[PDB]
Amino acid sequence: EVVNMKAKEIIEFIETFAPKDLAIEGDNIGLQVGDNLDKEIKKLGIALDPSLSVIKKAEKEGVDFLFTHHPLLKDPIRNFTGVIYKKLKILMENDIILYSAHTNLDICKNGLNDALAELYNLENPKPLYDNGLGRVGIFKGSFEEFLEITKKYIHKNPIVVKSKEVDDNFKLAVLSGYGLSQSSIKYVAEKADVYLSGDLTHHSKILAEELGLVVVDATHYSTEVFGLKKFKEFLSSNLDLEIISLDF
Amino acid sequence: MKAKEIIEFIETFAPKDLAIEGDNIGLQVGDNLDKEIKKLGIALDPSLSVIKKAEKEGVDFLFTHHPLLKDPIRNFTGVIYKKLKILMENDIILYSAHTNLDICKNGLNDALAELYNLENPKPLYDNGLGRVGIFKGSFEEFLEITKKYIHKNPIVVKSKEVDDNFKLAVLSGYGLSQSSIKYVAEKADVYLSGDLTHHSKILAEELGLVVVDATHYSTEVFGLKKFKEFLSSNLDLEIISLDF
Amino acid sequence: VVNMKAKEIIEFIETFAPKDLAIEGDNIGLQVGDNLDKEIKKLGIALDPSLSVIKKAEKEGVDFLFTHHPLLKDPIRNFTGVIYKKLKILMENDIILYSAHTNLDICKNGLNDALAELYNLENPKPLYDNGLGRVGIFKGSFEEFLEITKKYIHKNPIVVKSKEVDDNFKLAVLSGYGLSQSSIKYVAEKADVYLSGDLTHHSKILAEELGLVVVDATHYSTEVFGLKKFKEFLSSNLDLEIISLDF
Amino acid sequence: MKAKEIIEFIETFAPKDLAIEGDNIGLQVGDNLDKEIKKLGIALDPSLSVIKKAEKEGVDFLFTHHPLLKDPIRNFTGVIYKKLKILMENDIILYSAHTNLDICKNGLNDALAELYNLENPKPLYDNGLGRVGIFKGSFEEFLEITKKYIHKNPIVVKSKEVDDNFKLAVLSGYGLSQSSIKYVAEKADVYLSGDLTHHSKILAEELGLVVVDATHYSTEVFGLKKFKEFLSSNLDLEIISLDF
Amino acid sequence: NMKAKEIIEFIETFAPKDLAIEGDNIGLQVGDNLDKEIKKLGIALDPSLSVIKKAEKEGVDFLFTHHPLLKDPIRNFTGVIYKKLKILMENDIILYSAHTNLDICKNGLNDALAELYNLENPKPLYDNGLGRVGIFKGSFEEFLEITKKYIHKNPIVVKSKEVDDNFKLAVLSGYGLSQSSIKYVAEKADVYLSGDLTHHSKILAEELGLVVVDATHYSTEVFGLKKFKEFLSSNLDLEIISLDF
Amino acid sequence: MKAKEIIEFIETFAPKDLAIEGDNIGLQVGDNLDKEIKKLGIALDPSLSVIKKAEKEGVDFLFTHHPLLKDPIRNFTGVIYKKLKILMENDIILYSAHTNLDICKNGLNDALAELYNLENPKPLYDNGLGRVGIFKGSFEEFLEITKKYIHKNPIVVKSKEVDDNFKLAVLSGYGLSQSSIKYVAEKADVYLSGDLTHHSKILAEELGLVVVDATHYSTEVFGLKKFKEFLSSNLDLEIISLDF
Ligand SMILES: [Fe+2]
Ligand SMILES: [Fe+2]
Ligand SMILES: [Fe+2]
Ligand SMILES: [Fe+2]
Ligand SMILES: [Fe+2]
Ligand SMILES: [Fe+2]
Repeated sequence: EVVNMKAKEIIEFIETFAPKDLAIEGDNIGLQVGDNLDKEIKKLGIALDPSLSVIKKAEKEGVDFLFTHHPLLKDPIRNFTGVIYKKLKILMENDIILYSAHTNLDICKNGLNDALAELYNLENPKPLYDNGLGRVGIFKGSFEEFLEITKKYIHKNPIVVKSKEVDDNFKLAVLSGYGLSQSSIKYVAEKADVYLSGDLTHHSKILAEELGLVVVDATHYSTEVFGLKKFKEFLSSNLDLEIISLDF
Repeated sequence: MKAKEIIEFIETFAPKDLAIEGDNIGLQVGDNLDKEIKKLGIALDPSLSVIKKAEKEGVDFLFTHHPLLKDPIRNFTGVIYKKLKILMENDIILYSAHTNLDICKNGLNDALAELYNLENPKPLYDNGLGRVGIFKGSFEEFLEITKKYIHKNPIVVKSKEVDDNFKLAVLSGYGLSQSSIKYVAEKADVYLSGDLTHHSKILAEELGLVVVDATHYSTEVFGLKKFKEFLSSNLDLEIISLDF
Repeated sequence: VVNMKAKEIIEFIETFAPKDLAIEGDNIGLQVGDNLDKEIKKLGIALDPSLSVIKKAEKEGVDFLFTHHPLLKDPIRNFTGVIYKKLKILMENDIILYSAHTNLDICKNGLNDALAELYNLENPKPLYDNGLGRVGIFKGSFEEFLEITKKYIHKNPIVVKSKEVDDNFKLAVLSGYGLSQSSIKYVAEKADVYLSGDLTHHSKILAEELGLVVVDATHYSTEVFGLKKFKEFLSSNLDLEIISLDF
Repeated sequence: MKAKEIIEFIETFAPKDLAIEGDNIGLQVGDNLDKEIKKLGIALDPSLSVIKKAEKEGVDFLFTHHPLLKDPIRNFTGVIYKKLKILMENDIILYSAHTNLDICKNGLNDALAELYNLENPKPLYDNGLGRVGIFKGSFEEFLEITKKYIHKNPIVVKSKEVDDNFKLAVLSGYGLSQSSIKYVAEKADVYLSGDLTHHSKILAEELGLVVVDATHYSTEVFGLKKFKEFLSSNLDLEIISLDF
Repeated sequence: NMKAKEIIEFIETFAPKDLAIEGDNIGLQVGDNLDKEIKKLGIALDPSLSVIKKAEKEGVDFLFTHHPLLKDPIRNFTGVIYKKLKILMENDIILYSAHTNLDICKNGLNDALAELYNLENPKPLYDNGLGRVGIFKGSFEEFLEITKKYIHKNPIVVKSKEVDDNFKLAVLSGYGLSQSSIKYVAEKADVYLSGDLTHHSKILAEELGLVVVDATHYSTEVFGLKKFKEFLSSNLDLEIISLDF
Repeated sequence: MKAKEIIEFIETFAPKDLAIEGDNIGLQVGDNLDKEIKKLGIALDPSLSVIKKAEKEGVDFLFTHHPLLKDPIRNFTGVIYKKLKILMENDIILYSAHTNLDICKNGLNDALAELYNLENPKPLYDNGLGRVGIFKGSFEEFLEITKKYIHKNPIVVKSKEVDDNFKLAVLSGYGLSQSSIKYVAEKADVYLSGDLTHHSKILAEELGLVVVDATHYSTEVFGLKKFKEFLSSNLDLEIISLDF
């Protein structure tokens, strides 16, 4: 039986899986665009980004509730022109609800970071940061086995900054999305031998090389979508509601 | 005519660089400025009911004196959702001239200064806000003009007696903050503006500045009506007012 | 009827309205004064430490001047004009000036409680986290609420009738200036009717959009109501001549 | 020649007041600038491996494009300790020209502009960073030049089709921040720079700005080689490159 | 008799208020009516309590001080500041200050020092106009002797290096010996004459080889303030006394 | 002994979490802490001449009371260059216990308190800085103690007469800021500290607080000598003093 749900029921279910208070300070989570949460929902769409093409695709596929991992806006605005105008207009004239679980989806049990920790079967995993982001533990295997898993399940040509030789049973840190800032490299260099994340840039590569931290950039997109598919299939398994993905 | 032409006409009258630092002037809501405009609506406030009225009257371009938002947001729920939904669904352009319309020649403050026929008028503040000059008449005559053209029942804080030919300061809108009262007490005998509150009243009494609160609304709408008729004289376009 | 030392008056007042109830940054306590052993024959109560109030205190032989509002919110480092004239009257007459501001707003039976008890609010709770204001159910009609306002607070209150109000509605009260834009947004989530003072245009417009009915009974009157209660509380307990200056 | 003479030559080419606000340009590590210099080393980064190589090759004056530290410190441990110790015990001078070398005439951004032979080039930002102008040719010809001279396999974010004689913006190093994307989208059809990340890619696609990431390293090293060759041509001094 | 506002325009002609550095609390400290007639003007370095007590005792009407009454703003009046204001207000004594505008102006406190040492072709030491620097045409010992004879009998000398004749001398009246000041002046001079030396600044001067002479905050200012006092006495028909010097 | 063992011993005496907020305590300069230590040097200040003397005397672990840098830097030239070059090329560890050594039991302030035999001593400030208590004797006896054990000719600001059995506050180093004078005036009759300047002197006189400046150096070196003898008594290690 596939059935219609009210928006508020979907939201309460998502927030049971990924409570809002797990979100780190200042993260723009929750209702992005919407008014009435009693709205009946026929079709739930899941996306990584609330991009313009995702929102156009939501309109085309008759999506009533659009879930995105990333918030619509990180920085507040007071004028509505260009792209943000095009996006809000499509959402508002179609009364499409836009809702986000961001770092709360990263941090929660079986969330985006746990999905990575489980894929690599990390021994005794711990949160990588104090705020609960990322996971770290021992990878029980060779660097090459880790690489093959990375290539088979996450991304084919990952960038490897092979700063040093890596022995079997090494400490592996994972962080879905963008974990490769300079300050993150410095912090993680103390906690792990290998750091798997996304969005490598030049100064961070150089730093990783100086510190002997092996960094694997399997992209921002892929390291999050892996967990986001698990999330989608979790929702499909529990809600009798048509659910589609839009940018994955 | 097209929206960008209405906008260039307004910005010729009241240039954007006249706005004080940080004022959210210009385009509030809109994308295509080549859009043809049949009906222009003028409002003091971009309130929910004003926006509902614009939609109802087939307004294509909504001009307001106050910006839609002072403080930036990153979620769209409740009232702002309702306002944006009406504007966006109908492609109604929302555009504002705020302090640039206060400050410019023949703008809202010049309108008050001209109503009272101020002798040798000067900007009240360095940034160009407000006007001050001599009111060539008695206090009571100043009051009669106020009641006849701006507001029938102004609040008068009669901190001292006012002799004929006094210095009168005007500031359309909200000019009655505590720091304004202190500043204007040095420059004028009588201060005509809006939105008086308790502490500013006490302060004016202490300083001996006579303050006349003819309301925020009326002291702006007077000049805003002049602006509307100016637009009507120059633009071949249906132009209506929505909250005045 | 007898004379008291200033510090005895201060201790009685701070027993009623403890300083630690004051919100962050509030300039409460001693405003102007040195020696607190000074004997006090006449205590004067005022809402504002205005220039005319201070002149009246001098004229009536007030030794201890209590005001609800602090003399200064913003600190200064030059003493001219009005503040010069005021300090000179206080110092030349050695008049002690002391204030209870938000600690008097927040304390039990203080300015906000006075309003809550006046409207007989059912199960009142603090309106804001810092303890400012009160909110609860008004057991009656909107009309009965307005009459109480007109009978006890202010004759012609401004009413922003943003929506219809049914009997037994949620009423929020806040003595003084509670009508800022951010207050309207916050209180709109908590009550049907908001009674406070000092309404200005943008707040009025905002209240209308949110459906919050706003009643402006003025800054002065919504505080003086409780300030009269305070004055009577002092008179019942202190053997001392006590007058009011701006009410 | 003395270190101060090398410094004066570089600063004549790329004056320090051209550096943007807060940029840590000039002398990074050094004391005596009267010291005579036998071997000058040029590097993009003052990395630990670059500094070690400098010692091994007997470099006494080490020039880098990037400053040693952006953020100030007050403790000396770990990597920064190893770097300072090698520089200090060997009295190797470390000197940087950063954004002043990006902005100056024939500096890193001009070199890109000249490579693409931009028609009527202007600075991309007000502060002088980047260049923008017309590429007199097809997008494919533009790609071919990029592949031959800068990076064999650039990432192309093909947000839209690009017509011949399009507007090309170049910015050596990292010019692909989100605010940079939004800004450059109004000035150019194609944005050539380095260090593309996910949110910026998405933004570029939404805006129709075609972005070509030829890497941070390669888009700087191209001009840094021209700078090296200019030094070699004018200074009677051994000059080597260390990380390129 | 002359009015208070006339004394103020006279002082401000000598030392214009726009010369004061950003944020300096110069001008009218305590007072209302400036049409007030003034019989007796008192000059002081500090508006201290005892200076203000002395002002009342001597019938001073206009109290001029180099230092402002308050640097940091207040919003309560108790203890010492209550006592100072009470004396000024019940006696209607006007309190007025010229602070850095008096340090910086032509023939002001820093120029007074520069002239004492006959500095060859002097320039302002800081961009904002504070201090003076130039060549002292003589030996270090001759410089010390002038210091001992005219400013302070026994200055603290931090002798960080030997000093050759015809050296560069920087002077700054009052407190010029902060750590950031030592670093700055070390680039500009061989010898630094000022007041209020403390331990970290002393160490820093030794490291940089900057010779520092602390002839005290008080003396390096009172020297010029006496010249200022005689300047007023020569031009104003008015009884003028000094209170803490 | 290894460097880390010396550090663990010092931190047992003066725990790092006792330091006031932001105080730059701990490792200033050093990399390898398993290093065995040949000679420990103690200094008040990590000055240039102190560090030179350490090199000359073969000190490999240099302890100072004052941190090397309070304000972080990002360029390394002049004096700081000369200092780091010596520490780094000789691999000399530089470590500081600053306010944690001021506050800890038998630390610098306790040493003063015990010297004057303060009756029933308390911390002067909430954060644990300084000590205050009753001096069981005359002002003159206090002065005689000050002259014999701390500094001959201390500067005395004799703001009022001092009766026997007065309250004495002590603070090793710089305790004579204006806000400290105001604070201590409420708590003691006499304030013993260092680094007096003019405005503080005037302020003390206004408040009637008697202030004795026995100098920054000496009021700390007294306790620092006790600390040195404590280390010498407990560690099988050569220990010398460098600036005292
Ligand atoms: Fe992400
Ligand atoms: Fe307005
Ligand atoms: Fe109030
Ligand atoms: Fe770069
Ligand atoms: Fe001074
Ligand atoms: Fe110290």
